[PDB]
Amino acid sequence: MKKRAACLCFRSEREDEVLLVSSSRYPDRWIVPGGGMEPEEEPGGAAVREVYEEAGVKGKLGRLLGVFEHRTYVYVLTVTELLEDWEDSVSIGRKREWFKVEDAIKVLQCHKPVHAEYLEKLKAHHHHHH
Repeated sequence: MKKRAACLCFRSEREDEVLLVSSSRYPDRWIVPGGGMEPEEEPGGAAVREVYEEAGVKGKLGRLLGVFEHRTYVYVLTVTELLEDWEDSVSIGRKREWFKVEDAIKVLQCHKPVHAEYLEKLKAHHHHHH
């Protein structure tokens, strides 16, 4: 399996607002930040690196939301700092933006239904306080 990490970055512990970034292939579309993992890389470390590179995010890594299946480990993270200029903003003009979870689901549904699925699972888990 080709392994990937993805990360739901929240503005606070409320987990009501999530940071999406623009797609590198489709620059006007939104996606959940993440990427491919190196050999034997811990998915958690990869998530932290990816949000730093793609979204200019520093924060506190939280729980593994789940493993989705090429095979993606999806973590949550509480943002503590947003850098003004970051690697992908400089290199490819990648954008980032805060969305309410439901809005996020809406913009992801059409072309990134799998990413929307991450937030649907988040919602289901919220309902049961875990």
